[PDB]
Amino acid sequence: SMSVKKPKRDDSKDLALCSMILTEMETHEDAWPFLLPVNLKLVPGYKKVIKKPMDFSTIREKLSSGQYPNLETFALDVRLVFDNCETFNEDDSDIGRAGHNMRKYFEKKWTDTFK
Repeated sequence: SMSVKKPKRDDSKDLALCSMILTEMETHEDAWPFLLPVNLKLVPGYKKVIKKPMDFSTIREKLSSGQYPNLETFALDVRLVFDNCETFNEDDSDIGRAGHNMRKYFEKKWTDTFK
């Protein structure tokens, strides 16, 4: 509350450290369904169903231009990628599987870097 603060967590490396996690997600072999925005002209259903499209290249541009206010907002957009994937793709499909793999991959790196 006013003039009463928990001790200050060092957040000065968060930008850099999110950038690293993102490079690792970009270079994973199962990243291909998530590297670019889904083409809304060419994928029937996507535009109406997926209220908030997200992908790695949009996260990268947001990160590079100071549109993430803190590390939690960055994690929300990475998880939105995978939530979107699960909404639109059967679990037993190459894309369905890639999404589960990438989310496991992300969550581990997140815990090891920040928790």
